[PDB]
Amino acid sequence: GMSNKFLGTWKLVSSENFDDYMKALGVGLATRQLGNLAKPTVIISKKGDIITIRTESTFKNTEISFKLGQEFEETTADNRKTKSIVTLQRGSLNQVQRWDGKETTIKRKLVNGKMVAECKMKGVVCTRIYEKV
Ligand SMILES: CCCCCCCCCCCCCCCC(=O)O
Repeated sequence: GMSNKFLGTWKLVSSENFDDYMKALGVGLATRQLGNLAKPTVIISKKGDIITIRTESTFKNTEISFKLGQEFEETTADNRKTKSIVTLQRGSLNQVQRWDGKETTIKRKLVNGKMVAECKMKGVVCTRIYEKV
């Protein structure tokens, strides 16, 4: 299953192209302004086979709980209502969100002890790097 090295608290230290990613999602200017200023913490936990990813920031908190390979209903930070799934590929924790005929992917992988989240939509690629705290 998911490597236990994902478990714990992560803090955003680098974000590239998040504004264009949010634009591709349909997020408006004022929300993007706050989104680009946010430096969230991400807490990854498990209980049995249920994995939880909680995102905390002054602007917005989100939490998803899921079993690998089982579709679930998600309410994203920008209030999209998506059908989502998380699965593993070579140790990468890969999330897909589908709504209104659209799709975005968030792939979270460990690289030299950091957590790297690659966010993709409509040819837009955003990379967010987290330090373990
Ligand atoms: C709490 C994150 C930033 C808040 C800005 C809300 C605008 C919509 C953002 C949706 C995409 C969030 C993807 C996060 C990827 C990650 O965990 O690094």
